[PDB]
Amino acid sequence: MRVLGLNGWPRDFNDASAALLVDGRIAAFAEEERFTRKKHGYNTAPVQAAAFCLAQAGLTVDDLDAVAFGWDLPAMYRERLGGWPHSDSEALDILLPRDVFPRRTDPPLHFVQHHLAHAASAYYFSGEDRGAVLIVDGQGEEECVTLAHAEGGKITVLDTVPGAWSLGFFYEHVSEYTGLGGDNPGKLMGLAAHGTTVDETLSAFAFDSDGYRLNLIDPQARDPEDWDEYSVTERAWFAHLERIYRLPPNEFVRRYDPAKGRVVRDTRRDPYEYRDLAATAQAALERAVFGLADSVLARTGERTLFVAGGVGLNATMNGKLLTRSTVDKMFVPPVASDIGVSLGAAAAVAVELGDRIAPMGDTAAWGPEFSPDQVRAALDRTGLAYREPANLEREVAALIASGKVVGWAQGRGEVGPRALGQRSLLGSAHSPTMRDHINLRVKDREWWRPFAPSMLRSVSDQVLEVDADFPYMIMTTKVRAAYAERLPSVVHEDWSTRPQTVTEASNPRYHRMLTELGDLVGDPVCLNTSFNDRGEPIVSSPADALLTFSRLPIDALAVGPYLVTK
Ligand SMILES: NC(=O)OP(=O)(O)OC[C@H]1O[C@@H](n2cnc3c(N)ncnc32)[C@H](O)[C@@H]1O
Ligand SMILES: [Fe+2]
Repeated sequence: MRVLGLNGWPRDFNDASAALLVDGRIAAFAEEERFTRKKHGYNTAPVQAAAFCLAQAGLTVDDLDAVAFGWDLPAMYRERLGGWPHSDSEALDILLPRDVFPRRTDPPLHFVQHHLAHAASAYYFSGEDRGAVLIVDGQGEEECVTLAHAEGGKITVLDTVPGAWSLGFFYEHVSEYTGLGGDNPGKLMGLAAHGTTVDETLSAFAFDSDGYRLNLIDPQARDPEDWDEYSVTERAWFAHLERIYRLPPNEFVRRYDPAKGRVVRDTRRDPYEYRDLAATAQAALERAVFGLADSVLARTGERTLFVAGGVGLNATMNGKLLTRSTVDKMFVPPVASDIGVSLGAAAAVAVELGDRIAPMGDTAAWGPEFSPDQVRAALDRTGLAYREPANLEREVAALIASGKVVGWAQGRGEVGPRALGQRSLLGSAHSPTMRDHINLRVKDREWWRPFAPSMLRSVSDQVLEVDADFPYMIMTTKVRAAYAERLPSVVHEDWSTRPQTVTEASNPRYHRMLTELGDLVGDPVCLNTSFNDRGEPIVSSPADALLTFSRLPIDALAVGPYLVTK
């Protein structure tokens, strides 16, 4: 079957994306933000991403067996907004506007329960037969947590937790409270490493062997003037934090900056001042989730754990789940957040139609790619001089080994918030100055934010304490003693790291580069950070890459077979 999965809607939505499954294989998958260049894909149908998906696979909407949306939108409208006003045809016109998606007739339209979509994005793509399912996000239509059993190609829900008790919303609110912003929870995770925890309950949570209770909020609380509990939980958490924490909310400041010639947004206080709150929030999240995970594993009799929902992006937490006595194996897809419910919805429907879903297979490279002619057009367009090295991978390795920072835009764009060797900025893993250089000089981002490494899978048994694939940088682990001091820009003082392991099959070019690098500096390991300007999405097109390259003080750009230098 050919099934197009979608997320994103014009009204109060984020993380628009589209994924196309053909006979159980991912033909194409991308996030709207990569095309619009507007981060988070807010308040939009995934128009560009779905257009890309069909173009990639050489299909039109008339070739689809089904279209799937990763929320029960009709139920949300009916229960929260006073009615669902759209026929399937009218809904399709919104999701897939006819001016971009000409169609003779309407494909079958399927709405999939949000947490089922999240669950399908983990289970069906994991390459594992069965396991316990833990979904933790902000909120679906109603619930913020789902515990389920994945087995026999089926997903059976065991229990849920109502939205008012959301761990996702909690974490967003803390992030907003600290001035990092609710839209940047990844930053809160990074800040947390710098703080100390005193009381992980925050005088709000109570923990037990199956999870948590939130005494702060009535679990059945429901906003009568909305379709999720975000505002209600925001009001509760902000009042509580101000009452118990020594610092009041950080505030955003909008002022005209003469040097930039525009009004810029800043924070009133340095968010670093809130590092203890960050640490404490991370600790509460971890403890809550440890209990939920232990509980679903025990109830299902499984030792393989699937995690999805946006809280599953918390690599620090994931690392600590992996080492628990109750967990033998773990799979978290790169698209654990809402961006993955397009894929998840497509999978649930495809499975229902009798297809067998193939494993993701250690790669997230499903977005657009560009031929040498296409890259050349973007280059020629700008009039910059460039080279076509006989051995580009060897040359890039040499640049990295010397301490230079290299833009790397190769093959199909990776999907999800982390660069994985398709759209990356690369630097030395071995350099004790590279971290400060990239934060302060290249990206001009917070000094306290860490970096993480890519390495050959073929060496990771020697480098990391665990011999397993870590394809997505979604899970922390620790290095072995021989590597405790060798890799200062990407390994913390406590030996922890957030790796990508790279197989030759997953990414021949990046694998070959890392191999060359290893010949130069002993270890086929590099620093791998997102290729973007601050606050902007990862670059997608050759023109995107050249633009950001032009803006940042980096040494070179390897784009397709071409090398541009500053
Ligand atoms: N349905 C719905 O609400 O969106 P979704 O499934 O994409 O999950 C979003 C949630 O992920 C949380 N989140 C994102 N990254 C996170 C991180 N690194 N650590 C903790 N929570 C995180 C964040 O706090 C937010 O509440
Ligand atoms: Fe979600």
